[PDB]
Amino acid sequence: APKAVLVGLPGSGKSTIGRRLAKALGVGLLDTDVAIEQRTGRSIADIFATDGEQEFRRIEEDVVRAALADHDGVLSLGGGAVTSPGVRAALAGHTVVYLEISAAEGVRRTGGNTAGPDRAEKYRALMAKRAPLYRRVATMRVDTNRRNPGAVVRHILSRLQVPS
Ligand SMILES: O=C(O)C1=C[C@@H](O)[C@@H](O)[C@H](O)C1
Repeated sequence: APKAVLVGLPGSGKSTIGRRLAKALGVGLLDTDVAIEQRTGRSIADIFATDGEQEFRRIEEDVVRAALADHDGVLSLGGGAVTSPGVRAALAGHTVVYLEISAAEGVRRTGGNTAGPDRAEKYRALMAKRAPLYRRVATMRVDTNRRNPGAVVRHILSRLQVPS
């Protein structure tokens, strides 16, 4: 089981914090988005655009599930994997670290540069949709709104200790 499963919206710094946290812990980093491509020989765009979301999510959940069983390090979850009820089910009992930001801060950082003229509106809609799901599955919630990456990581490590 992973030491930490990281979840967050675009703009939360999830990739960056995952790399940093895995380096602080001395553990493997598995990015589920990368694993799908490594396993399918197809890009995310190509799967998502060709097969459609439902099939992408089916593929994702299978990869998420395997990693949850196999990976002992940090697992960085693709941003929409939480939208699948089976992912939310499989997550239960894991350490799930939610890299939490406000929608205003998301928009400030991105936004929604992560669609055409409406992309900001869709990004506002994306986070209204995903953020309650991240809240639901979290076991640790970390306000990354104003912390730097090293501070977020220091905060996480102090709440993931192991006896003695
Ligand atoms: O928010 C999303 O739905 C996605 C985010 C990325 O992690 C990829 O899994 C893909 O672009 C889908």
